[PDB]
Amino acid sequence: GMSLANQIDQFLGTIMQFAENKHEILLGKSESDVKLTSTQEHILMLLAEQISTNAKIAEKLKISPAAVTKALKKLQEQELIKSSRATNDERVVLWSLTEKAVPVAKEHATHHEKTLSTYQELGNKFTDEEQEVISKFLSALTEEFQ
Amino acid sequence: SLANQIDQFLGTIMQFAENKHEILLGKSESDVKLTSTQEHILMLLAEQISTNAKIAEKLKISPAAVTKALKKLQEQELIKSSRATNDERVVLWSLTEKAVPVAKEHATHHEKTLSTYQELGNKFTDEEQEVISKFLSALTEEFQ
DNA sequence: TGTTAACTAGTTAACA
DNA sequence: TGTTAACTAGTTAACA
Ligand SMILES: [Zn+2]
Ligand SMILES: [Zn+2]
Repeated sequence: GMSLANQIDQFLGTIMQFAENKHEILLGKSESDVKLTSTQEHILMLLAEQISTNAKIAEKLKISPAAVTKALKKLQEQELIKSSRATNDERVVLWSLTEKAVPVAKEHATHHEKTLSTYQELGNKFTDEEQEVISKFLSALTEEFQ
Repeated sequence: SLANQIDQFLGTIMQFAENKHEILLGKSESDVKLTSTQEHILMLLAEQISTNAKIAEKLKISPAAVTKALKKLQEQELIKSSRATNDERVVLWSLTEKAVPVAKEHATHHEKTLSTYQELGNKFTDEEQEVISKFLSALTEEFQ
């Protein structure tokens, strides 16, 4: 049962489980003590980079604006982000981090890198020629999900 | 580079996934619409008469998720109860007739999705096929 | 074991 | 655009 097709399926199935019911894949658990949802972390990492609106965050994360609304209303209660109002001739509602939020931001940021580093640890382990064969595979499959 | 592509791959999936727990290419063709998880159950019962706690072991979900799914399935009259010959307390679920097509279908969708998986693997040569298939293996270790 | 209830993190739709 | 309300398919925990 070592078939290639079955080898793929079993590895899609394997990742579904590992992810549990979250929507992102990282290695190890969060440095902060079981603080927020991954999606709530990731949003804070985005806000550190650049402050934004509901619809922007929705697109970055490929989730609905209702989902973003709820995430933000939570992040707010944890006094982790502030709104801006539409007060001035601005009319835009902009959400930025709070002092309390930058530590966790860096926590999540780095946590994404470690995971990448590991992939990178897994990466160079093949020969350069072997690598570009992978890259052509990934690309073929990813297209099957489009 | 490369890792970025992996990641990107993983992330492409999380999206194709949504709330579903497995991954199938193309829309379900079932004459009746159920959650994939509901369909997969009917496929399961077609192999072996089974209890809640086993369906829950096979789907890796919780028994509460199973109770719910099973009540909805029962709501459309696709399954039926029966007790174990060993212990009469023990409740075993099996397909009604109206269910055999559907279970067939959801088996077919796994198949037609494996077919699609094969079409793609074949476009690489066996030289390239086992270098990749031991890449998958090398990756599944971070996940165990 | 498996049912409930209370909860979660997302969905669609309607609507200022 | 983005909040809210009604929904959904899972979760954990208590306990019938
Ligand atoms: Zn993230
Ligand atoms: Zn299935």
